[PDB]
Amino acid sequence: MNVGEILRHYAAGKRNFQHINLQEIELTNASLTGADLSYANLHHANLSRANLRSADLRNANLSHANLSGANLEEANLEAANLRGADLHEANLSGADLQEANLTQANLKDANLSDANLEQADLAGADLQGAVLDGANLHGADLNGADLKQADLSGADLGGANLNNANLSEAMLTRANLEQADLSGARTTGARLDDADLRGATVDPVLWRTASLVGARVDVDQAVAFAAAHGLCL
Amino acid sequence: MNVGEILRHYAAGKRNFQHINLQEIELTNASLTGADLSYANLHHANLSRANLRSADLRNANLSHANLSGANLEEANLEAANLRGADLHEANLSGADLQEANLTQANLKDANLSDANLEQADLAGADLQGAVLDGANLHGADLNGADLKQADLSGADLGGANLNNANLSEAMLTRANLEQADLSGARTTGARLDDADLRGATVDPVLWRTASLVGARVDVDQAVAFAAAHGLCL
Repeated sequence: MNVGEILRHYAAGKRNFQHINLQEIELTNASLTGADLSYANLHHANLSRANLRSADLRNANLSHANLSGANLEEANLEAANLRGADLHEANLSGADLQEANLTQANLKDANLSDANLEQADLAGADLQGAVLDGANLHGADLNGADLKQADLSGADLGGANLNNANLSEAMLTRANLEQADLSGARTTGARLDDADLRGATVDPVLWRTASLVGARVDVDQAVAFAAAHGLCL
Repeated sequence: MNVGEILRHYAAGKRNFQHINLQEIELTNASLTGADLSYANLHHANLSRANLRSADLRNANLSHANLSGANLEEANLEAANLRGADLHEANLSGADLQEANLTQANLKDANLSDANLEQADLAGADLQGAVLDGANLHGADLNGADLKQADLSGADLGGANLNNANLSEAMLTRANLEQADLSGARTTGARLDDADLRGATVDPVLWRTASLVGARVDVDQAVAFAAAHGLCL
């Protein structure tokens, strides 16, 4: 297909686009709200600044597509392939991303407020400055992602893999870290106040770095907090 | 006896003054060293700046005596009664004070270096500025004592009673605090580095105030340290 016809079909009211092959199309600024694109081929497409609010995209191939600044509020992205896509400043508020492939996508300054990321693969993605406030990250793979100054206050990180992630200056207030793997993560300036750390695997350096006021912790973890401040046993 | 006869007997070489009643005497500056005054009644005596080095004072009644500036180096004070005495700026280094009564005495700027204070009652005394370096305070009673800026480094405080004591800015480095009771004590600016706290009864506010680098602690104490900084259990 080509750009003219897809702009023109939607304006006539066609919303069922699923399985269509739109590979590398130039769809910038296109207002696509409510379209059913699930299982489409959007590889390397330019959706930059597109309006995809409430779309059905699940299992689409968006790998390396330019979504920067697109409107994805409440869209259905479950099990999509976004690997390497450009989502910076995109609006994913409330979207469904569970089990999606986000590896190495650029999420800088995007908005994932209350989105569903359960079991997604975020490894190596750039989330710098993002707002995930209250999102569902249970069981996601955040190996080496950049979360500097990301807003996770209140999110569910239970069982996520944060090994080697960058949490510097990140807002974690009231988040759930239960059963997380924090080995290797930079916690410089991180705010863990009131978070739930119980069961997590953390490096001792976390204790000297993140503000823990009100954090919930294990006995074995509480011991290591003190030992991290010099107390001998 | 009177002042003339006790000074004159001493110059003749008589050292046996024990059980004699010298009450309220003016002995200022008098060199009495090595004298046996044990079981004397020295109540309200003026002994200020007298030279008593290696004297035998044990079981004397010195309560409310003016000992200011006296030289007690290696004197035997065992079980003496010093209640309310003025000892300020005295040198007690190496004396034997075990089981003596020092309650409500003024020890300001004294030197107790390496003295034996085991079981003594120091309650309510003003130890502001005193030097207890390496002393044996095991089992002593420091109830409500004022220890501001006193030097306790290396002392044995195991099982002593520090309840309601003022430890503000006091040096405790490497002291033995095993089983001691610090409840109610001001630990502001206190330096507890390398001390052994195991078994001690402490307030959570002790953990927030006193420098604890390297101190030895219980399993249960490490937790109570952590919780003192906000970690919830």
